[PDB]
Amino acid sequence: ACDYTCGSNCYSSSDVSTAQAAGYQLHEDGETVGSNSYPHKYNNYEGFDFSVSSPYYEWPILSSGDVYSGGSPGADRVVFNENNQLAGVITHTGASGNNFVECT
Ligand SMILES: Nc1nc2c(ncn2[C@@H]2O[C@H](CO)[C@@H](O)[C@@H]2OP(=O)(O)O)c(=O)[nH]1
Ligand code: NA
Ligand code: NA
Repeated sequence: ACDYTCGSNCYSSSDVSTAQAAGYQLHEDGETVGSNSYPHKYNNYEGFDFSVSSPYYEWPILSSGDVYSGGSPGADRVVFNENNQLAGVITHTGASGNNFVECT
């Protein structure tokens, strides 16, 4: 039962909660991991209608169930704000160029 579906990936919100929590922790600390330095600001160039207030930050969500720990970010991301609220779940899967679509 998919709370969020990114392409073929099935995410529950515990799955989300867990990804989120780690990214949020590193955001707060002023540190990043990976060659892409996650977490980092998500601009919302795509213009998604998130309810949550900005600034937004993106952190990879792993199809593997595993919390991102520095390798490939994959195509999926968790977006959260400074108050640590979940903004949405987006993915490169299904989007053209280097844009993102929302996970459903
Ligand atoms: N598609 C997309 N990429 C973003 C967004 N915010 C930040 N980024 C991207 O994240 C990377 C690290 O900041 C950059 O390649 C890229 O931004 P740029 O196009 O602005 O350079 C956004 O809202 N959408
Ligand atoms: Na730093
Ligand atoms: Na392409």
